[PDB]
Amino acid sequence: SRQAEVNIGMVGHVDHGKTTLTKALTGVWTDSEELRRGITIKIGFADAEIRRCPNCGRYSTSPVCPYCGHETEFVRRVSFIDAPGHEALMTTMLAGASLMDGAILVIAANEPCPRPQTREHLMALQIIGQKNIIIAQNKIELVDKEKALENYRQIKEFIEGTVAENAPIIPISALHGANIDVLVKAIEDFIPTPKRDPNKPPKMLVLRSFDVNKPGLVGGVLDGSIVQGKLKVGDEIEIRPGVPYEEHGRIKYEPITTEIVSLQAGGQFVEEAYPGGLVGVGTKLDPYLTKGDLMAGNVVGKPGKLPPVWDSLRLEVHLLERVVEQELKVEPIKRKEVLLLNVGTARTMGLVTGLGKDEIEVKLQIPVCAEPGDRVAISRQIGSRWRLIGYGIIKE
Ligand SMILES: Nc1nc2c(ncn2[C@@H]2O[C@H](COP(=O)(O)OP(=O)(O)O)[C@@H](O)[C@H]2O)c(=O)[nH]1
Ligand SMILES: [Mg+2]
Ligand SMILES: [Zn+2]
Repeated sequence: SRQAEVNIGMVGHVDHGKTTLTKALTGVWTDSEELRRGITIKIGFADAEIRRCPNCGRYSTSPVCPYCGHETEFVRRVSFIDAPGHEALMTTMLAGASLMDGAILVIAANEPCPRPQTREHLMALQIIGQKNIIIAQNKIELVDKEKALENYRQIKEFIEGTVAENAPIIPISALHGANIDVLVKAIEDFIPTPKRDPNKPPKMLVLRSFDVNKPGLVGGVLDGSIVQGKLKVGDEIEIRPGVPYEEHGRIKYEPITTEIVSLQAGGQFVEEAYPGGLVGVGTKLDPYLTKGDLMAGNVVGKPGKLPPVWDSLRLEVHLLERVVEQELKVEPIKRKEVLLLNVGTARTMGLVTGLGKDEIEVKLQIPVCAEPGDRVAISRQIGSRWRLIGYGIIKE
């Protein structure tokens, strides 16, 4: 198919223009769509078709060239991940780096550099090793030539030594759509579709689950991101942790098997789906089991080829600096503390039952399906709001 091939994360300090840039690239000026956004992770996908004008040779995301008017040729479909707040974004990168193939760091030319949030976003990208970065120097029309060049130097200084050191800095105006063609061109040159092994065991992280049968039948539907291999109609799949049940007054989870009846990607039904963008998986599952996002956070794969399920985790801990109302200093993790953990699209509270050298043991409220070595975002309830304090690496 012509489904999205890569997911591009939109990062940068609040108000610098991430959302406006996303809309400028996706062509959305109306409308909501936030009804397909994640619940465990407030993540949203917005596709755009990258095309090139045979005539003037400039890139754009319209079937009609904005510069000469001619019809453009299809090059590749991509998906942009844009989230509401700083926290949700940071958590998304640390919990699911496998969801991003590259990133566009938005930096507003009229703001003093660098800002706390921008610093934390780069830190997250540094931690997950995401180096396919493009920098968008936004709101360029709001500063004179001198300010503009000076801001550029600060950015170059700012990115030196980081995973963004080799990133191009592109002066643009997201709001007025200025110099956007250069940015689209950069997406093609700096965020190439990775060479994935379509033969690795399939793995999909479930974002949302529904019962699409109108009020007043088709099986349950799972919406998510394929991070490995591929899915095909007719495929038999296993879902973990699975369906919850009660045994001796306690909750347990039963992995469940089903079959793929349909696949929606890129805005249409297909026979095979791959990594990139959101994928809708129609199954033979009883809608009663997927209704109301009951399977959000679960992992999909082929029977006998899924990561293990954990009731508790031994985590190698790496606490964050954190510079973004005072309370910057992250206090050490104490036994008995209740933390909020995000791993992949799964989310669960955890009770610290043991402490070790740069390590904690945590009993989970809800089991999670993950592989040893996977990254887990750790949040602490500060007053009355969960705050990201670091991440852990699952150990055996
Ligand atoms: N003048 C100007 N304003 C812009 C530009 N891009 C975005 N904005 C505005 O600045 C504000 C913050 O933008 P928003 O897209 O919500 O960015 P976000 O907070 O990073 O996700 C909005 O009022 C936008 O209309 C630009 O190129 N020029
Ligand atoms: Mg925004
Ligand atoms: Zn053209």
